[PDB]
Amino acid sequence: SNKDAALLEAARANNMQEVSRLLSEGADVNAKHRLGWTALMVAAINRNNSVVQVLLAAGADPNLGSFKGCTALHYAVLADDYRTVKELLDGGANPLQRNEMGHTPLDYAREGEVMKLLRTSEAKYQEKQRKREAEERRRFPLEQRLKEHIIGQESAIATVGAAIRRKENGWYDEEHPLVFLFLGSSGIGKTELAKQTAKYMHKDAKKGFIRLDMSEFQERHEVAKFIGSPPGYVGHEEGGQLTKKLKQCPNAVVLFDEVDKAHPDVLTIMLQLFDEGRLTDGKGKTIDCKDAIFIMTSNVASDEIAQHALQLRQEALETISKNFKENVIRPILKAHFRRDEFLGRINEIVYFLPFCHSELIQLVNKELNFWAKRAKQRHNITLLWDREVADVLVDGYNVHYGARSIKHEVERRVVNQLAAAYEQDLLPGGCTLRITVEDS
Amino acid sequence: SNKDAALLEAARANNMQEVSRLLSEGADVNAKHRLGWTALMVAAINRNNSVVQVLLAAGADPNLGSFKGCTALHYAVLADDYRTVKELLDGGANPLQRNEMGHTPLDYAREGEVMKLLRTSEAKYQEKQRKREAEERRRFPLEQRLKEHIIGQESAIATVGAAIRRKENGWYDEEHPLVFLFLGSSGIGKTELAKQTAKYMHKDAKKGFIRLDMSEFQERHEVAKFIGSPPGYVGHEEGGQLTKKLKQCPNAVVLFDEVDKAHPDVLTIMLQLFDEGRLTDGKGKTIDCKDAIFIMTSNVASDEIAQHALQLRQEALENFKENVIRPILKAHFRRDEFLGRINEIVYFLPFCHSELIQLVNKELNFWAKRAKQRHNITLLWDREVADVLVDGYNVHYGARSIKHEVERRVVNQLAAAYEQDLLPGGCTLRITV
Amino acid sequence: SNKDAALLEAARANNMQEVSRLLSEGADVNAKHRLGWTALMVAAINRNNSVVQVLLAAGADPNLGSFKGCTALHYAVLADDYRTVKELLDGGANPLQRNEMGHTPLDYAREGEVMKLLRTSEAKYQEKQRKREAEERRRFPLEQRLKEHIIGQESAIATVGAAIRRKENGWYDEEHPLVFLFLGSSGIGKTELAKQTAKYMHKDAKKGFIRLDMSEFQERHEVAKFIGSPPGYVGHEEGGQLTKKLKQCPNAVVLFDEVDKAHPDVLTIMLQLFDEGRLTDGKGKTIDCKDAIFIMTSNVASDEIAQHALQLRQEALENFKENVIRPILKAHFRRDEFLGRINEIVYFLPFCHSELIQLVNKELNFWAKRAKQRHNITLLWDREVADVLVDGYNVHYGARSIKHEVERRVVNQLAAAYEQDLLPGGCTLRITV
Ligand SMILES: Nc1ncnc2c1ncn2[C@@H]1O[C@H](COP(=O)(O)OP(=O)(O)OP(O)(O)=S)[C@@H](O)[C@H]1O
Ligand SMILES: Nc1ncnc2c1ncn2[C@@H]1O[C@H](COP(=O)(O)OP(=O)(O)O)[C@@H](O)[C@H]1O
Ligand SMILES: [Mg+2]
Repeated sequence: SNKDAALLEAARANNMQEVSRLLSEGADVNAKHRLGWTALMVAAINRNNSVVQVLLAAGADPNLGSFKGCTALHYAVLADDYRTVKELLDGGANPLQRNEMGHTPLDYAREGEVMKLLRTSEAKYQEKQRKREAEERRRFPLEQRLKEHIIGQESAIATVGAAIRRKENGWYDEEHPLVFLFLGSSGIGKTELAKQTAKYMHKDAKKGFIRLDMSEFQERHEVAKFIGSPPGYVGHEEGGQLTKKLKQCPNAVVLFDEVDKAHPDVLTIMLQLFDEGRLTDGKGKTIDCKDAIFIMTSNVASDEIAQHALQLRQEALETISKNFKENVIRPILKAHFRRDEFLGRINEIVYFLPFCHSELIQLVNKELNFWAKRAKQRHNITLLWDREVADVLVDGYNVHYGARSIKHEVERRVVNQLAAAYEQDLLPGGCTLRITVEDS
Repeated sequence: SNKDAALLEAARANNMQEVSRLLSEGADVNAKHRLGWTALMVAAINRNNSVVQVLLAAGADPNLGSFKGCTALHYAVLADDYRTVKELLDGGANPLQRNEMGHTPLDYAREGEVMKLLRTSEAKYQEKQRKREAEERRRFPLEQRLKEHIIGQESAIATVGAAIRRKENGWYDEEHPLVFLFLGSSGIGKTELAKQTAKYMHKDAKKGFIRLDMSEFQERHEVAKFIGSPPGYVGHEEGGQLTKKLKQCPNAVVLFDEVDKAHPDVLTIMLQLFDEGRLTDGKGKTIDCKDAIFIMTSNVASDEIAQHALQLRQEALENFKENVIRPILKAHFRRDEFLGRINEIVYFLPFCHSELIQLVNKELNFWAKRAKQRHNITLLWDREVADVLVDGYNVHYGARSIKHEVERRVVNQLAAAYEQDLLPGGCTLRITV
Repeated sequence: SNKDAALLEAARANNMQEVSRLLSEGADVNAKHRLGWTALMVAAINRNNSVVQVLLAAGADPNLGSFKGCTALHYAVLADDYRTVKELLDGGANPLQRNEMGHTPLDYAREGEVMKLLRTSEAKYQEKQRKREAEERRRFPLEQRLKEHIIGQESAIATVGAAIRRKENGWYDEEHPLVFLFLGSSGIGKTELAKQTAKYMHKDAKKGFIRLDMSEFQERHEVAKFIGSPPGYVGHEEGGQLTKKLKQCPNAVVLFDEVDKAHPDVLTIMLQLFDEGRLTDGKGKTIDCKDAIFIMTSNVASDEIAQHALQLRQEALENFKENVIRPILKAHFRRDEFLGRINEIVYFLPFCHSELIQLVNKELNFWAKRAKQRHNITLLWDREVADVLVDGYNVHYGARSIKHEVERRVVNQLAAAYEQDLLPGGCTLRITV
């Protein structure tokens, strides 16, 4: 504890020797004084450029929070010393950091070298971040990330990626959220695509992905879950759940899984959300989510979508459907979703088509790779197969389930055999299996 | 208040006599000083090994939470004293516990004895966890207990054991919960089998088993009873039966009795739950049930199984390609989702004569061993009277029916004799009726 | 604190004047010193027999808890003063109570009169226990006990007595809760039998009785009353109506006064009462009901007995047990859970002419003795007046009909006569109609 006080006193007195001795002895570089200032901070206010430099080289943090709450950069600007401001900025100081009073390094000092340094640091940071992010996106676009997991559905991936890129590059109106409606048969990756998109946007934030299941909303009064009860009713003080989640992460990705299962008057609450990204809870607080992304998944027109997809498979063949027939898909949606204004607010309608033979083979290969890696990681068993296995597994495909049919087929026909053999201790650790078309 | 302050001062001053006197008087061992540290904490920072020893022996907690938020172990490490750290760890201190600033004892530990001791404690905890897992794996197979407590239903026992073992050994996507559909006549061990399974996995916890009878869930408004009402509606505070119980034990075993009677909108929530393993209560709290086990029971095809009896009376009385059960079930549900998601289908067969006499022998043995008027024990039941008790065939009502049968002409006579003081020392049950 | 310290010092020094002054001033007789010894304790260890006497006369407790945890009896016995030990025991001190170290006063006692006195007190306690056991044994036959205050319903009384004996004698599924369903019209002794049973079984005052009207329990009141509004719910009435009383008497006789009016939610939560009991309280407490007695009642089956009268006319007076198995009850209350778990069903028969006239006679006797100027009571033609009263036979809602008959045809006439000053003494009755 004495080391921190000694370092603070040395920094206040501009004692280079004492500051260096304390730092080399393990003294807290960001030591805090009882008055609320640190060694780097009091060095900054006292125009101790050398002390500030040595403290920064020792690991001083200039962004740590009357001048109460003013950081090291704030005090450097207060002294109107440009050398200290430049050194702190080179050390990672934020030129726009704020104190308890809200003052910033860009306000304390008069126009001059300090302002120039702060502005240049801010501009260079912003430009570097912009260029780096753009280059990263170019190098590894969203489409490749989705293709890592999603198989087929090229049109849907292209549409979603185009919309997302248009949003990220700033070429989007901020007055209206972006809304998607995923349509297609069951078990073809709609909610999977939504999950992948949410992960891409908010990879390191669970709060960034808000999931709803509209099976849990199959009656009119279920709207009270979204915004909570009005004043004087049970649960009022709680407030809306969806409103809470949106307030936590305004730019999150909201997924209304199986929206078709909602009562139609539950969708009415979505009008303001989809138009202006505005929603009011039971307490009257209004949530602004203009930059959020809304995804709705349903299979309302599944049969018609499959029939259309046959168009590609109806070709004389001597892949991409124009799908102007959406004019006759609209009546189905209107019949289910009874309000035209609801559909009008949807930016894009994404159609997922049934898998082709090659896509089915790819799915089977994906499943067998997953199982092989699981076996290697768990029991250290190598697992291998040929075309005959993929084709035999595909032959058991069911249209009504898609990827789920493939999963069940692989599990039943192959995984059961691996489990039975393992339980019989016929699989020594490190051994290799070929599935030599093990059938019938 | 004076006792706590005196204990804190004595611990800070390494005064064994004062600390011992305060502990004997009844001073709080975990007393907290106004500066944020306890007596154990200050004894630790001051390298008061003996004070730490006496405090821990009296019940001091070293895991209680600049050095703000530092625990007793944190303070001992900060003092770089091996003795205090060792004593606190022996008292249950966690070497990886984080203070309010996110610094663990390992972080504060300088390389040397303290670091090695903290790593040794961490290794001890990890090895204890690994040994617990190894014992859990190596313990008796579930099928053993099933056979111990279940009579007959060998096919069901084998299927359930195989499924559970496969799940345990991997070989099963953990992203989706196991879903079982139990078919067959009622009162033949379905619920007993589920309880035993719940016993295998949660022998030490009753909460591991949950029941719902879908005779409660036959109309649209009963969906709100399943997962809670919306906020501002009747019963919102209750939050629904299913979620209220699952939130206590996500990896429990859930038994849905007579899913046939479930209203379609309830069938929709169950299928959603099975597919995802994810459910929201009415209060907005979400529950993850990926590793849970869901068991559905019904008698939709009980008659077909009983009459066909493709194993009972035909192959084994303890694949048959019972291909009619699939269309029978399809006729009763949304076959696309309902039957697609089911992981396994388990058949229960009616009891046989051998199973019935085994059950009667087990009931008579339960009555005989529990004879608290001990000296009348060895009231031995010969053989043929147990066969006559089986001859009161009540399989329609299930095993408990046979239990009642036995109790009637096996317990009433014992109670009458005892009340009459007629039969000290016990007797053979011999022949009656 | 000053009064407590002064009283403790006076007791230590055997200062009778100071002790009396402090006691008269309101000083805590059981004042406890910071070292763990009270005024009575220090008076006892110092052989201050007079101080102990005056403290006990003032309400000192000699059972108040290394001598840590030692009672005043322990200290008096340690001092080896016969008078002090005798005085403390006279106040209720237990000669076998253990201190925090597990040492009883007998262990501290030295050979002499102290041994004899402590053993005499222990023998007194043992004799009290044996006397209670003998009284409970003499309570049998419980059928006579009930008949002392009940008329008719011999079959139900005998059934209840036999069940009680079986459970006591180990001839019952004691692991499972004990539950009766009582069936018949209203006002035919159901509540009267439940109350008499509670009065007899429980020592006195029916402290262990718990009766509730399930008609007030609905979806808006189920948890708020049955479980009792738990914390965080609308209302804080934890326990509410049932489990607030079960906290004291786990083996309560608990009456539910109409399951026909009980809500499905409360009938489901009542499923906890069976299996193991352990019904959840609003405070979270659960009571093992394996020993409890539950008495559900209903009038929905009231016709099953009254419409026949064979269960009454053909029960060895001059029909069969479960003539029809749960005729209406299974369809109404979901026998699978609610009634399947009920151990026994008790029928209640319509009152006979002899029973009705006996009720009339007892009520008339009560009114006669209830008279303040009993000299005017002659009860001439009391039997004939009862014959007239029974004309309004109880066939509507129970014995309350006969009570109203008596009130109308007797009490009003007597009140009118008294108002007319026609009741000087030695007054006969009057035969109306
Ligand atoms: N196109 C796909 N490519 C690779 N995996 C897929 C694909 N589609 C689905 N899957 C996988 O198969 C499962 C199906 O999940 P979903 O994506 O959610 O199905 P779904 O289309 O969204 O439709 P529902 O809700 O049954 S209507 C997931 O396990 C996916 O991981
Ligand atoms: N070995 C056994 N086999 C079958 N049932 C048993 C066995 N032991 C006890 N039982 C009884 O079987 C019942 C188990 O639940 P059960 O009634 O058979 O399922 P369900 O009612 O849904 O058809 C219990 O009442 C239990 O007492
Ligand atoms: Mg989906």
